[PDB]
Amino acid sequence: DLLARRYATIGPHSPLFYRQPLELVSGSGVWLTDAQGKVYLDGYNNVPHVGHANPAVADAIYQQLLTVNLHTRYLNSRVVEYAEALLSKFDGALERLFLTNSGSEANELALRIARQHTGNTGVLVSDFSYHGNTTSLAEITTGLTVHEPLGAHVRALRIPDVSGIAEVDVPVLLEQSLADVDAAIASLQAAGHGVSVFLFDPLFSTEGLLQLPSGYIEGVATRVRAAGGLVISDEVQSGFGRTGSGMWGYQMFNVEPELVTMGKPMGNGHPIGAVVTTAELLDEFGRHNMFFNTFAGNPVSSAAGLAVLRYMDQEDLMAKADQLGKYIRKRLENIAQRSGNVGSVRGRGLFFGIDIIESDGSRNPAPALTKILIEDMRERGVLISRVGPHDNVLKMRPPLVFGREHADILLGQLELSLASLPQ
Amino acid sequence: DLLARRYATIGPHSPLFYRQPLELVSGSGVWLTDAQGKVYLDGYNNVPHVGHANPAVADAIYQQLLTVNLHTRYLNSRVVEYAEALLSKFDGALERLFLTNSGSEANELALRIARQHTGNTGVLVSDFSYHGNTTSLAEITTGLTVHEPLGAHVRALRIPDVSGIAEVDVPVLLEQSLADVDAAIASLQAAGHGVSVFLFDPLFSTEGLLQLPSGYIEGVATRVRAAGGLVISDEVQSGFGRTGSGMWGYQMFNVEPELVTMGKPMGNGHPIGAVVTTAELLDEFGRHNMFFNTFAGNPVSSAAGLAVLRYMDQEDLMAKADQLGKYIRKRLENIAQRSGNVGSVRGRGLFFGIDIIESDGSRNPAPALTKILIEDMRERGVLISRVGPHDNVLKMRPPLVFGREHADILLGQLELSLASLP
Ligand SMILES: Cc1ncc(COP(=O)(O)O)c(/C=N/CCOP(=O)(O)O)c1O
Ligand SMILES: Cc1ncc(COP(=O)(O)O)c(/C=N/CCOP(=O)(O)O)c1O
Ligand code: NA
Ligand code: NA
Ligand code: NA
Repeated sequence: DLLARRYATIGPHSPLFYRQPLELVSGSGVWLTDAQGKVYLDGYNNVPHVGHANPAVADAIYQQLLTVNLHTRYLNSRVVEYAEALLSKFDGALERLFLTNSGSEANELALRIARQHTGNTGVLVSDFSYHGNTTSLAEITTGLTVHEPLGAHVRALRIPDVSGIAEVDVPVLLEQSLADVDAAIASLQAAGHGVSVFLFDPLFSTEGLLQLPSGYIEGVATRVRAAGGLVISDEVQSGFGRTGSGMWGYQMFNVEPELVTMGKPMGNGHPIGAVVTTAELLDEFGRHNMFFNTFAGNPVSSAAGLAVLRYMDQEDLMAKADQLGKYIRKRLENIAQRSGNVGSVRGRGLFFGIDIIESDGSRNPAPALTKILIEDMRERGVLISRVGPHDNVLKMRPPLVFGREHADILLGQLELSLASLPQ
Repeated sequence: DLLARRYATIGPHSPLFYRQPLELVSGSGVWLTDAQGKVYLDGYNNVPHVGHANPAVADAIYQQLLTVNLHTRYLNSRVVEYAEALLSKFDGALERLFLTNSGSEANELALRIARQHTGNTGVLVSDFSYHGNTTSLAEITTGLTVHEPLGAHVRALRIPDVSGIAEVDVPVLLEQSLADVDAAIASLQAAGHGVSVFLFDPLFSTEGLLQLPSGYIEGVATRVRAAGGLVISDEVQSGFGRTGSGMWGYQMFNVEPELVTMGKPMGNGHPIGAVVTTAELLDEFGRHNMFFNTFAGNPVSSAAGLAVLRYMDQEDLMAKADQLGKYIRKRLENIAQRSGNVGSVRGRGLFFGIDIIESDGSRNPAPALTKILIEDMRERGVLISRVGPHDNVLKMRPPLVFGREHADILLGQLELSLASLP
C-alpha cells in the first residue's frame, strides 16, 4: 500500500513520474531495480553524478559521521579542503564560496547578494525556466505553475534557438533577440526596478534544450552590466562536467559570471548547494549581513562533495563525457535525418535531447508521441523523460559514469521505439 | 594555516566562536576534542541531538547510501516510513508534512503557504528574533544584522517576560502586551498588508529565554485568527523533546499552530527540515503550485531522521530531559540566590540559562562579564554561549544524551567560574 501511505503523509500533489509510479529500491552505477525486480538503465538522473550507491562516496560520508559533524563556527579541515578543491575548478575572479543545502538556497542567496550589491531589483530570466522554490524564486518562475503572479520586477526573455533555422537567418535572429533584451532592460528601468541580474541555465534545458547563436549570451551580459546588473550562471543542470567540453555550462559562451550557483550532483544525493563568487562580492555581503546557514559546510557534506570531485577526477569522467557526447550526437543526427517524428538534435556532452514532432509535414510538436516514447522506453528497460514548453523534447541525462556500452543500449532501444510509432 | 585557508575561500565574515577560534576534530556523545587534544564537555550544540558521532545514525545513513538515494518522483519506502514516524509525534489537525533541507527552507515555505492561504502579507514576530536567512526571512529579521530594512509588512512585538516582575504586576503586563498586539494588527490592516502570520520560537531563546505570562500566546493566536492569519511555531530551538515536558515547544502553551517548522536536530546534523501542517493547507498549496524540492525526502535524509526518532524513543531522552531539567533548575536557583552577578534562572528541560548582571545593586545587564564567563568555561573544558538583546544570558543547550554526571561537571565549573569574577 506504499502509494496510499505516501498520499496520507506527503500528499498526492508531490510529483511522481509515469502513468504507474515506479518503486525503485536499489541501484548500482547506472542500473536501477524496481520492487518487482525489473532492471532499468538510468538515462535520466543527474543527482547520482558518480553512480547509484557509489561506495567511495558512501565510505567518505560514513567515516566523517564517525568523527565529528558540527557547524562552521568551529574550525574544521573538511570544509576548507572541499572549498579548496571546488574553487580549483574555477578561473578568473571566481574565488570565494558560500555553501548551502540545495540549489534553491543557492539561487535565493545569489539573488540576494545581487539585489544588495546592485541596489536594483529587476530580474531577467527566460520565458520557460525554473530556478527553485522559495518566494523570491516563485515570483520569477515561468516554466512551471506557481500561484504567485510573475513579479512586476521580472522580464521573461524568448531565448533564441538556431535549431533547424537556415544559417543565413541567424544574424537577424541574434539582432532581434538582443533588441528584445534592450527593450526588457529599458522597461525595468522605467518602472524603477533597474537591473539586478540575468539568471540562466547555460543548457536552456527546461526551455527545450536550445542552441543559441554565438554572441547572444555575451551580448546579454554586456547590456546587463551597462545597466549595473550581474550575471548568474545556474549550473544545477549543466555543472560538474555534464557538458563534456568544460566543468561549467557557462563555458560554452564567452562570459565570466559574477555568480555561479550549483546543487544536484554535487554530493551524489547529499543535500548540498553553493554560490561561487568574487572576493569583492563575498566581502561586501559579509560586511553587510551576519549571514549563517546552520548545516552549510558541515564536515559530512564537505566529505560527500570531496568524494564526488575525487571520483570524477580519478575516473576521468568529464573527458569521457565529452568523447561519448560526440558519439551520441552523431548517432542522434542519423536518427533525426531518417525519422519524420524527429526534428533537431540538442544538447551537449551527456545532456542530450531530440524534439519529437508529427510526421505529417506540419513539423508540429507531438507531446502525445513523446509520452508514448517515454513509456515504451520504460517498458524496454530505460528511464528517460522530457522537457520544453510543448512537452515534446526527450531529455536524456544519465549518471556521469554512463559509458559507451550504455549509450548503445539506450540509442538502440530509442531507434526501435521510434520505429514503433504510427504513419 | 587553517584559519588563513578558510579566509581565502569561505571568507573572514562567516562567524567563528571565541576570541581564538577553536578547531574541533572529533567528538563522541557529549565530548569534543580540539586539534591540540584538549577535551570539552558540549553544553551548547543542539544539532547533534542524539550525540556526536552517534553510530546508529551513521549506520542508517551508510546502509541507505549503499542501496539507493533518489528524489521523491520515484516511490521509495524510506520517506514514507519517516513521515509516518514524525507525524505520529503530532496531534489534532497536524497530519501532513513537507520535507526540506534546512530550518530556513522550512520557515520560507511556511510563510509562503501562509501568504497564499490568507491572501495577506503582514507578519508578526518578536523584536529580537531570528528565523533564517532567505530574502523573505531577512525582511522580518530583528535579532541579527541584515542589510534589508525591516519590511513595511512586519510588526515587531516586545514579547512579555515575567522574570523578576512582582506577581501582582503580571496581569497588567499581559493586558498591555495584548493591546500592543491589537495595535500591531490594526496598523497592518490600515496599511493594506492584513495579517498573514504570527511566527515564534516557543522558548524565545534569541530574545533571552523569556518566561511568558500565561495566556499571552493563546491571546495572540486568537487575535491573529480573527484577522484571518495563521500561527507558525518554529521548533528549530524547542523541538524534538528539548523542553522535556512535550515533544514540541508550542505544547507549553494553550495553542495548536496551523504550521510547525523544524530543522537543526532532526537528522543529527544531516541537512533536513520540515513543515508540518493540516490536510487542508497541504492540499490547497499543492493544487496551486507544482512544488518540488530535489533533495527533500531522499531516502538517505529519511534514514537519518528515522534513526534520530528511533534512538530518542529507545533511550527515553525526552523523559530524561524533563527530570534532569528539574534538577538543573534547582541547582541554578541555588546559584542565583548566592551570586550577585546572576539575575533570573530561565528555560526548561535541557535548554537553560541565567542572566548575568552587575553586582553593584543596579542589576544592570553585564555583557562583558558574560563573555568572561564563556571564555573561562571554555578554558575549564565546557562549551557554552550566550543570547539576548543585551548579550548577557548564558545559553546552555547540550546534546539530548547529556545526563546527570554531565550536568554536575557543568554546574560545578559554572560555580567556580562565577566565583572568579570581580
Ligand atoms: C535549473 C535549476 N535550478 C535550480 C533548481 C533547484 O534545485 P533544488 O532546490 O530543487 O535543489 C532546479 C531543480 N530542478 C527540479 C527538476 O529537476 P529534474 O527534473 O531532475 O531536472 C533546476 O532545474
Ligand atoms: C529559531 C530558528 N529558526 C530557524 C533557524 C534557521 O535554521 P537553518 O536554516 O540555519 O538551518 C535558526 C537558526 N539559527 C542559527 C543559530 O544557530 P544556534 O546559535 O546554534 O542556536 C533558528 O535559531
Ligand atoms: Na556568447
Ligand atoms: Na527528422
Ligand atoms: Na497560552
